[PDB]
Amino acid sequence: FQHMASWDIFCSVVDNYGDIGVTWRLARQLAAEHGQAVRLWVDEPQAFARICPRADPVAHVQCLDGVEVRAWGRPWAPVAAADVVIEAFACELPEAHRQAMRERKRPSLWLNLEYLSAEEWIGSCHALPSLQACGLSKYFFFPGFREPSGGLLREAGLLERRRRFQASVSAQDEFLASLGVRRKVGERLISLFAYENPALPGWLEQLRDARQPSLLLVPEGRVLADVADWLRVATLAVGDVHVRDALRVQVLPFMAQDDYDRLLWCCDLNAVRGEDSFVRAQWAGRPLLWHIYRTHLAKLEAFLELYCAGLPADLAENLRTFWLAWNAGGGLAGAWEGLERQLPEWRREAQRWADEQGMRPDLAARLVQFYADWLLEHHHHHH
Ligand SMILES: Cc1cn([C@H]2C[C@H](O)[C@@H](COP(=O)(O)OP(=O)(O)O)O2)c(=O)[nH]c1=O
Repeated sequence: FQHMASWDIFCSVVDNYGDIGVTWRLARQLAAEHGQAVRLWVDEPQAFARICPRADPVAHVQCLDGVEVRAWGRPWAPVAAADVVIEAFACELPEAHRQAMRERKRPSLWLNLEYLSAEEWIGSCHALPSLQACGLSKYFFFPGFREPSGGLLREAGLLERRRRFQASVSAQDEFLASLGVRRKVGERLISLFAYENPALPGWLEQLRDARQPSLLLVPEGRVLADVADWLRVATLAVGDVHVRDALRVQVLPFMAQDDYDRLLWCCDLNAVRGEDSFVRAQWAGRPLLWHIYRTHLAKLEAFLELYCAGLPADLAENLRTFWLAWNAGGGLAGAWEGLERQLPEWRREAQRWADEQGMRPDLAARLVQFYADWLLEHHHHHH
């Protein structure tokens, strides 16, 4: 015997990949690490196929890594509701599903999974119940970088695996070779995952004109047209390499989520965006550059306050200036010169940040614990 609860996770893909990226990561961890029964409902199967190449985008139901991945139909096909229903990022549940949740002898626990924020105020709202009209309550679940919050997604054993990988030159060289990448001695490795960014050509010129060489690895995506314009090339295809003095640019394929982790683990600096890659870059224990797509400023400044609190003043000031300019479309010159000379110290601090965050109970564990305490309380039992 083993305790098993069922989970419905609802995901509406509006733009980009992090909403399915985060809910898929969570779904897989609930199934694989906690032995839960998980249904992940996705309204756009093509997005899911991008982050999970094993998936069949035309199938209405399929089982991947123990998760039952199901197409969110229009119109909605009525099904029974799980023990827990997660409404990710306020995507709005099907009406018939709310009826099914309330008809159960034990009504479904209804959670709203929120976007991640370092803003202090989310602590006052984490786990807040909200009575709905139908008589069910939902609970807001706010991931966060400090307590109280719902924590951060982090797989069992992740940092131990990351440390072993980064300690093995051969493991890194083998992984990079599988992408067609061969680092040169003394060449700094930078990954670029961003939105369209008018600050990019100014940074590329600084990488081109530097004393030390850089290899810029660009998974296919938005920013590639911007890079192609800066390179003055009409086409940029997977596998293409272009050299501009101290800067080498190489186009990567858009790879599976786990392979993208390994890329982040190889690089000396990871430019990332959104929500999931933002956190994966932190688990990589390496310098990072975060692109939020434009009321984004509150989240950016709040994270900088927390992330910079442990850095030396000069590193903190250059990091903040660069990140703000990176998200404001220009003004990177003085920031990058000063920031580049501090990358070794920043790397040591990034490792410490990852280790400290790694001591906090991870988000999936907190979610499973939330259900356990809620269930016991629902039956007026001790804990
Ligand atoms: C660059 C890249 C990202 N990803 C994944 C990482 C993340 O889970 C997802 C991107 O989500 P995220 O980082 O939150 O940003 P956005 O919402 O703007 O897309 O895409 C891959 O699976 N392969 C890749 O090659």
